[PDB]
Amino acid sequence: MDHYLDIRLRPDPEFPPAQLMSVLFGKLHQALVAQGGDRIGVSFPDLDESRSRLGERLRIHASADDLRALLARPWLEGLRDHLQFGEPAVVPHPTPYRQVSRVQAKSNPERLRRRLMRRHDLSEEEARKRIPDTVARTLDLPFVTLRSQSTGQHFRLFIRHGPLQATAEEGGFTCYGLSKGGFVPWF
RNA sequence: CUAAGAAAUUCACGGCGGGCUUGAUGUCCGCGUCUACCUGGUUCACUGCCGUGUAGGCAG
Repeated sequence: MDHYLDIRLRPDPEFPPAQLMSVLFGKLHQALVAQGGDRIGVSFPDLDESRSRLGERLRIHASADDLRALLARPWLEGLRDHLQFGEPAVVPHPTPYRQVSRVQAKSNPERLRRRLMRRHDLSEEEARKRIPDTVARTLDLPFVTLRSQSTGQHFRLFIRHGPLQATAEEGGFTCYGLSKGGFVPWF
C-alpha cells in the first residue's frame, strides 16, 4: 500500500498511553466497520519486543483518497485533543515488509470444556480428563484492550508482527487492520 | 595433621487411702481525635462461528 499516516499518542497525565491506544484501536475498528474494505492495513513502528511494548505510534496504510477521507470523519471527533496528526505521504524506498497477525490462545480451559461438552454431550469429568488444565498458553505479545458495544465484553487482543521479508504479496485485511496475506511496509 | 587416634548401660517394678475453704463489700469524677486524597496499573485473557479435529483462523 502506497500511502501511510502516522498518528502519535499525545503524552497524557490523565490516562496512560495503553488506554489511549486501546480507545484509538477501537475507534479505528469502528471506522473500518463503517467503511468496509480489505485493503486497509495497520502497523506500529515503535515496536520493542524485549518488554513487549506497542510504543506511541500508529501507522495506517492505504491509498490517498481513503486516508484523506478518514481524516474528515467523526471517528476523530472527541479524540483530537489527545493525539497528534501527520501527513499522508508515500512510503520511502527501500523498506522491508511484515504482517500484523492476531494470535489468540486457548488459555481459558473452560471454553474448551463448554465446546467439548456442547458438541459431544459429555460430562464435566470426561471433559476434564480429555483436556487438562495445562492447555493454557502463555504469550509475550503486545496487546490492546477493547470492549464490545451491543453485548459488552472487554478483551485483550494480542498483536504479532511477523518476520521481515524483502517483498510483499497480495492479501486482504480485517476491520481490525490485521494481515490476512497482505503485508505492511516496516520502517 | 584437631588435649588427635578407641569404645553397647541394662534387666524388673501397683503410689492410694480420706476430706465443706468460708463469710462482707459504692469504682468514680472530667474530656474537640483532626486536616488531604483519581483504584486503576491495558487488570473483563470474554462470547460465538467455520473447520471431524484439541491443527488453524474468524466475528464483536
